Amino acid sequence: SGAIYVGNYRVVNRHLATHNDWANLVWEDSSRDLLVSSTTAQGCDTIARCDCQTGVYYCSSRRKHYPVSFSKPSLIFVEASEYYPARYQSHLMLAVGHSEPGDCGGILRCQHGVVGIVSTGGNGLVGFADVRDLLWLDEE
Ligand SMILES: CS(=O)(=O)Nc1ccc(CN)cc1
Ligand SMILES: CS(=O)(=O)Nc1ccc(CN)cc1
Ligand SMILES: [Zn+2]
Repeated sequence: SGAIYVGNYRVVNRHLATHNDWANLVWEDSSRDLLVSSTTAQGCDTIARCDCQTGVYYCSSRRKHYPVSFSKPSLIFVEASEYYPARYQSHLMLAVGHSEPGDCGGILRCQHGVVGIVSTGGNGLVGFADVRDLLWLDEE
């Protein structure tokens, strides 16, 4: 579990969005596994605006943050998980590291701020849904 709180937006994995998220929907994209809903309180996170490929992510299933190198966001085939069938996911970054289903929502961060959230796992990789292209998260 986990979210990004930027401005008056809450960014969550689409597959973990709640009814309240859907009832306050801003934007969602199944191919990216992302959903954004509106919030009443302003959030503490800053979105990275960069093309870093190194950062640190939180792994709930280890209670640890790990430094990783990761691929640039791409269209990637993802094997079946507990929450999606096998399918292509867009805007996905991969690193070598541990990720189970409940790790989804952990933040990946670089020197510029939040890069994305855990979205995929298995076979010794962790996949992160990028948010750095969503420039509108920083205004309105
Ligand atoms: C190929 S992909 O998975 O859609 N990722 C992607 C898409 C668009 C841009 C925007 N410059 C960058 C990366
Ligand atoms: C059958 S599967 O490989 O476990 N993948 C899967 C997981 C969850 C849903 C949603 N109920 C759909 C497909
Ligand atoms: Zn960066």
